[PDB]
Amino acid sequence: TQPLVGKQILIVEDEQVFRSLLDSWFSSLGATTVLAADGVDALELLGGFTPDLMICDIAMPRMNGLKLLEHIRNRGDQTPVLVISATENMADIAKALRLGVEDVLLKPVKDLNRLREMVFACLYPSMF
Amino acid sequence: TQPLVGKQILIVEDEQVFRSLLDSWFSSLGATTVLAADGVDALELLGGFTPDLMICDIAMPRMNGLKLLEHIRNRGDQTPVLVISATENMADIAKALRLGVEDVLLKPVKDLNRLREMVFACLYPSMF
Ligand code: BEF
Ligand code: BEF
Ligand SMILES: [Mg+2]
Ligand SMILES: [Mg+2]
Repeated sequence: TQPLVGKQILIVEDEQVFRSLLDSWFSSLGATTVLAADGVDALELLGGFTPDLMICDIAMPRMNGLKLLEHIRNRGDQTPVLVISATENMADIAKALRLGVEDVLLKPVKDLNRLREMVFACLYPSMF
Repeated sequence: TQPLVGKQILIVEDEQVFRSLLDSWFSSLGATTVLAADGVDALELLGGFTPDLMICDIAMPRMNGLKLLEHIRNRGDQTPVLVISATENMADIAKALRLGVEDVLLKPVKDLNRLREMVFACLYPSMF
């Protein structure tokens, strides 16, 4: 019952309650998690490690997730990214898809069984 | 009511429930938190960033906190460290104090007001 053993997930999210929920879910599935409350902090961290997947919020205090994405994509980083956001802004969702994220999911998350499918697909893809 | 604004705290702890509690406490005090479920993961992360304080567990699955400490101290890292552990092993507590940790606190944590004092003292010391 641990399909994600051996996979490392970076979670970037400013609301501590949701940070805890994602940690609990992905840890229970066997992944080792790294959590960053802040986009600037996540940017610096990515300089020294290579997560298998990053789960990323959009609205965050100091630097939002779209700017985070641009910085790491501009430097050649092709880490798979799943965005989980409350945004309804279609331009901001399009910006993330242009930056090569696998999908953008809307908060609150309700089909946890679906989230599971998509995260596994992100970690063990069949095509590019 | 945010005495830790501007300070970054790394939390290394394998139990997700306690990981969440520390995140909630330190975030509410204004610190930005980075959480690692795993000691090997924390070691790699420290190669690319410089937290103001690390809060560290001892018993963790793959690599315990004492080995983590030795590795980063052996490489010249003098990040302040606070150990929060359930260990009753006096030799293991002594090992951490020999590796230069500021203190070793026993789980479960009950004087949250005291934890606050000691973390601030670690971040804003008066002497060496
Ligand atoms: F703050 Be996020 F965009 F949900
Ligand atoms: F697992 Be720890 F030493 F509390
Ligand atoms: Mg947010
Ligand atoms: Mg432990």
